[PDB]
Amino acid sequence: QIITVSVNDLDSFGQGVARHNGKTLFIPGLLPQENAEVTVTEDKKQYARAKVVRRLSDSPERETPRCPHFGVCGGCQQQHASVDLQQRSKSAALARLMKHDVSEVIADVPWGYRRRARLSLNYLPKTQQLQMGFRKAGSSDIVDVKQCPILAPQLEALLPKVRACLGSLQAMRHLGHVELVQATSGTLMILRHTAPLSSADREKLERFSHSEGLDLYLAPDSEILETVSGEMPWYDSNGLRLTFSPRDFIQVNAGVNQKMVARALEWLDVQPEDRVLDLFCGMGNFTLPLATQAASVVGVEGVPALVEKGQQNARLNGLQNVTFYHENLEEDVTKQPWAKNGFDKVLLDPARAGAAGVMQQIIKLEPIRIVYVSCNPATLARDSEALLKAGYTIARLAMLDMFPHTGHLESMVLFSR
Ligand code: SF4
Ligand SMILES: [Cl-]
Ligand code: NI
Ligand code: NI
Repeated sequence: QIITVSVNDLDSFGQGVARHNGKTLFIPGLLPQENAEVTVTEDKKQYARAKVVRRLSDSPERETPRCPHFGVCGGCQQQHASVDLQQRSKSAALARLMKHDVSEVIADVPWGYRRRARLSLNYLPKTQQLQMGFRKAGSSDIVDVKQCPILAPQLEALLPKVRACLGSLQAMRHLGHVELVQATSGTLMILRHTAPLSSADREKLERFSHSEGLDLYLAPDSEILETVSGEMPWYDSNGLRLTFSPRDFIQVNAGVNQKMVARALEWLDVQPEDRVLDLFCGMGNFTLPLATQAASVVGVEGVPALVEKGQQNARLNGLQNVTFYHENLEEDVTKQPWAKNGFDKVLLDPARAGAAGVMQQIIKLEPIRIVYVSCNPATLARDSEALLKAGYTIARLAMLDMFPHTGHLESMVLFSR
């Protein structure tokens, strides 16, 4: 009960890392080189946890959190760390894993950067209140969100007005969640609800969205999406106009995404005669901009709805030299007819698990350059080993600061011969 410690390190996840009596201590709210009186409620084998009771000193990289919900909301972990410190700590971890220096950090605005949010809704029958916000750290309980400085300003401004509108509904107790999305075309609101809405409630929602200039969609279940108002949304990115369905996945950080795509294109050094392969291509985030430079592009993706949107967006942007295939990237696809003309360049952006079975497949293809975008540096590091064994070197490595103030650690690597 009560001991004095010094924090050595700031981990990926935003807790300070210290040692006491030779055991690792994880302390939330404490930064590298700060000292503190602390208490452990949680003592285990390989490590222990503790809370700050009194912080004795301050790092020069310490900032004042901009959000009043920070420390309680599960959404942010590191608002107390300056952006330089966040970037330095993540870059250091990445460099250590890859055994290679970080060439650059790709970043944009540290605040106001999220172009979509899903707000959970929960009804409290004992007090007849509606909660609207995000999950708490290590709990399913909702923090009522009144401000969210990471959210795009158009969306942040809507928070109290959405709250008062939903709080006015008869159907308040039967609401699931509400998604707010900002796109070049307009602002979108999607309300997921659990039973039929009355006409008085539909009218409130209609008048509200109509007053605020929002496109409104209602989702009575997991498949149905009714357009109350709006035309097909779209956003502009990297020289293209890209339509999307309000359910479909679009990137959270628009600015960092556009910079990532632009950089990946510079790294691939795409030539007019190049044939390019884009694995895990989604609806063509990288694929469509690659087609503006290359002789031809193939995208491969496992969701058919994304393959069809990629095709639609190619046509809309006058891209005749790109083909999208639906494939299962867990199986062997060097077999396929689209492989045989071969590839000069390959880009892949998989999920957390990585592309393990895929690395040998890429190697068989013998591209002169490969760009790999990862959200899990551990799997990136394992997959890199296979490319290094087959004669590729690390030409460039970047830390992508896609989710400021969180524990995410995204990265991008250029391999070449
Ligand atoms: S900025 Fe938003 S996500 Fe981050 S702690 Fe505040 S409410 Fe949660
Ligand atoms: Cl939905
Ligand atoms: Ni939803
Ligand atoms: Ni090097």
